[PDB]
Amino acid sequence: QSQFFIEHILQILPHRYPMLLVDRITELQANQKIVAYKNITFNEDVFNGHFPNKPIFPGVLIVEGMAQSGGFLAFTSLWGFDPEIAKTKIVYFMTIDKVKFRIPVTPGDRLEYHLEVLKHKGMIWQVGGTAQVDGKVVAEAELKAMIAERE
Amino acid sequence: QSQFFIEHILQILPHRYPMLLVDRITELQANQKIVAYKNITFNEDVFNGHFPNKPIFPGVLIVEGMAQSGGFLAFTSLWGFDPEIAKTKIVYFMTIDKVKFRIPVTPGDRLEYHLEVLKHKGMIWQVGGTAQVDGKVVAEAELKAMIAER
Amino acid sequence: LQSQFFIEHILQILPHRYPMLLVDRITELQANQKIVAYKNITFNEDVFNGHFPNKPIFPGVLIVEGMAQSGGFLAFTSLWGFDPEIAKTKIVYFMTIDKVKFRIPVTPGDRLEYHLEVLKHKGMIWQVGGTAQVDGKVVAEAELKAMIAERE
Amino acid sequence: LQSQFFIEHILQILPHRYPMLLVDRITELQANQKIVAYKNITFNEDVFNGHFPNKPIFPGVLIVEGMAQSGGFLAFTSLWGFDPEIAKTKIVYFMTIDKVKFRIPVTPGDRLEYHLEVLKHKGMIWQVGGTAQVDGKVVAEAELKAMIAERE
Amino acid sequence: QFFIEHILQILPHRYPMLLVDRITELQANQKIVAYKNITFNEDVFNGHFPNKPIFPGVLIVEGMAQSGGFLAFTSLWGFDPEIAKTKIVYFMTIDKVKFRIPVTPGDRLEYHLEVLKHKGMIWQVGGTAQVDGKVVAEAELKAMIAERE
Amino acid sequence: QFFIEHILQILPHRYPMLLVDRITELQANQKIVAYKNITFNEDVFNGHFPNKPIFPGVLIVEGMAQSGGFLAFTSLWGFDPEIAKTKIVYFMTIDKVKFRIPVTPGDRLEYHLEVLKHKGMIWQVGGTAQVDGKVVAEAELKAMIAE
Ligand SMILES: O=c1c(O)c(-c2ccc(O)c(O)c2)oc2cc(O)cc(O)c12
Ligand SMILES: O=c1c(O)c(-c2ccc(O)c(O)c2)oc2cc(O)cc(O)c12
Ligand SMILES: [Cl-]
Ligand SMILES: [Cl-]
Ligand SMILES: [Cl-]
Ligand SMILES: [Cl-]
Ligand SMILES: [Cl-]
Ligand SMILES: [Cl-]
Repeated sequence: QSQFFIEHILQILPHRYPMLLVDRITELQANQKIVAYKNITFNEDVFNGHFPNKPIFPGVLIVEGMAQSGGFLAFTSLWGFDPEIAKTKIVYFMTIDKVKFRIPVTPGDRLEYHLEVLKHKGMIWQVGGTAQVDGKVVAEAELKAMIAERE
Repeated sequence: QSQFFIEHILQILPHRYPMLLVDRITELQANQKIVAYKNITFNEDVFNGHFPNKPIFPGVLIVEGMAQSGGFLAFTSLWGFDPEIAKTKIVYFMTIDKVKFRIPVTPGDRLEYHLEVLKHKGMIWQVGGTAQVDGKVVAEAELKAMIAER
Repeated sequence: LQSQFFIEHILQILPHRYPMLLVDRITELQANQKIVAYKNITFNEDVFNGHFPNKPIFPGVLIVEGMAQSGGFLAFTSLWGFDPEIAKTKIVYFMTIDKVKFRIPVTPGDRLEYHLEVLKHKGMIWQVGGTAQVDGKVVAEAELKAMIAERE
Repeated sequence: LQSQFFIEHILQILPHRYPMLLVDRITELQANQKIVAYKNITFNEDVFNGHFPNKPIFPGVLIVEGMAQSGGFLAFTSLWGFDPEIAKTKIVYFMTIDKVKFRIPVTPGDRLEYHLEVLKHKGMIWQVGGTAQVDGKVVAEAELKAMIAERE
Repeated sequence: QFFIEHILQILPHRYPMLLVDRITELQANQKIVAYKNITFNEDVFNGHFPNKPIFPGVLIVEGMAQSGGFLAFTSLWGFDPEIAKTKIVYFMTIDKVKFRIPVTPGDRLEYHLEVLKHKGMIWQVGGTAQVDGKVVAEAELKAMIAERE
Repeated sequence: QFFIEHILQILPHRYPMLLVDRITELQANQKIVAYKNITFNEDVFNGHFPNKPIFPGVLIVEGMAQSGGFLAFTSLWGFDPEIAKTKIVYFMTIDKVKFRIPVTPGDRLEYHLEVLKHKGMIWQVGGTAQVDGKVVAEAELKAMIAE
């Protein structure tokens, strides 16, 4: 498939509350690209601390959401849509590079992740791309993550 | 103003985390109507329990977000954008009627509140309308509130 | 089928969890007819952080929710008795809410008593109406229709 | 000096806030002698996520903490009456806890009643003792010595 | 030495009431040395207190209890997740509690408990909580180990 | 040393996004050594991951940025809570980050940051995060202080 909803995400990604930062996948090309998004609302606990009277979605959490998008792409490219294989996998950050934040992200924003596979070798996936709001680039990132069997 | 952001909503409504359920106001016509919305994301605490493995935005919180939008409309109709007067006012919701839920609301939805003034007599404000996702009606409700002093 | 049920039993019947399980105990239950339950109100609830600062008021919409959950417990047990194995495959959906009145604010230290009677029921669809009470006084009234559905 | 206090008044005297304000209402207060207060216990508390999964039990040490807070309220108001301005400059710090006994588990749906009495007081040092009760049954006992300290 | 993953398999306590992060020492029937890290990033500090974070004294005691229970359990049955699920460690009494120094974010809260006495399933433990070599609290505790249902 | 009370007077971050507990070394316009304790009793571990607590790599980086922020604030205006209270901090860039060892409950997460470059409100720092003398992460970042 090309479109996946929160139920599908919960079945593939190991991340849970308050660290599951992808809400919906709009397009997916195996081994190539993913487009997904997270809705940004005031009703998130991060906003209590970042910052009082000035809610700004943390830049590092944008990068995290981009990584989880790459991780969803990584897993399904490897095993397809298989929750039973998925439930015992974990995802580790290995590197982060060339990230630039251009526009602050705030409550009411639809934070759209666009990742493209730059290089992959087995469990090691290197993706790069942008986060977008209303068609504009708010962030750029390059990252490398590893899929690993939980032990 | 016509469009109000979270910064402005925080200065008018007393509601705070985890009970502020309006993120942005896109349309406002004094004494007539409001269009506002709240983004729905999995990263909300309510989804821990409603329900495990099946995230569905509570219907009662849709109604609550509709009430908050009605309240913002009422207050701004009376005083406009006035944070100082906002601190001295309470909007007490007295009744809720004719509410119907047609489509469930889930993480990834942009929950749009459409409310209009149905009746305004003195301190009493009667408002009603719909919640919409992607142009479709997901809920409807009528609500009555009283303006009072804090 | 007993008349009194405690949190451990409610937990095995209702699909609701923290922070949306708003019934603590069932005191009276009549299959297909009526239920009396309650939820204790304490300052130590996260909801009071934003409703409101320096003025804790239990949200009216959450009173309606608690009445629905009471109704749902009546619905499940009426249909299947105390059966955690069947209950576990189900969720509850709100269909309608009507005739709600908020008469008295609910605050920390209140014992929120839910009184619901069955107005109509057929299969999975249940219509209930009643009041929320604190120290024998009506704090709110509501009518609502809910449906029990497979979680698929 | 009143004998009944609600959450609004407790907030003005105690510095404790969420998730560590564990007294909801004061029912009796006699200066220098005693206090009867309570906290409602509900499933809708974060503490129950971890204590314990599938079996909600109110932590015994939190019962003690609530007894201490009731004791601290009694101590302060005995000396200054209901004085929010001065309360804001003072803090009750507990030095010792003794003879704690847990008799009955406290669960969601319980009204946890604190009964504290003054065993000894001289100036800022207050020694109190008593019980936590549910339905007139002693669920815990404790003795503690407190210190009315400067906040700065 | 036991790490968080081991602790989680023995104790039924979960967030926000698991208050032991690591066990550095354990001598069966004798003593335990364990610790909990204190960080500002804990929900307790929102209310205890605003503008002045202080780790609650009762939670220091809870951490000592949890340490004492871990000692008593592993003394009898060792590292056994299967049996752990069949047992309950409930605390009957606490006594001789003294708070000496306030515990704040940045502290490594170290629990030192010894077995004072035990007979059957009743275990009396006691000791101190320590930060950087100083006693911040002390307590005696009595537990009963029972069958879980 | 600067304690949490002092950290709160300078940094605008609050719970659950204040990820520095203590400042052990400060040298204006040069370097900072700080740390955060890692405990199981943090909300993030509920989702990262269930049954396997691992402190998020991105939050290691955030903790380093906040450490570098504290260095920036004080190098600019000294210990001045009055000025600090009007400001917030924006991430501008992140580069050359590598994670070596997972960070778990029980770890003392120590941040070492030196200034690479600064001009006005814009500060570029870089360094490492360490647990028990071992480098668990490297990073470079640029932040902006704003009214
Ligand atoms: O919706 C509102 C609301 O509920 C309350 C409120 C405040 C205190 C109470 O005790 C109470 O019952 C209600 O105040 C408001 C004030 C506004 O300026 C706008 C609102 O929309 C509300
Ligand atoms: O840990 C537990 C515990 O402390 C108590 C408890 C609490 C207060 C008391 O006064 C008491 O006698 C027992 O019950 C339990 C019941 C279980 O099924 C499992 C437990 O782990 C506990
Ligand atoms: Cl940021
Ligand atoms: Cl619903
Ligand atoms: Cl309300
Ligand atoms: Cl306990
Ligand atoms: Cl304390
Ligand atoms: Cl990571």
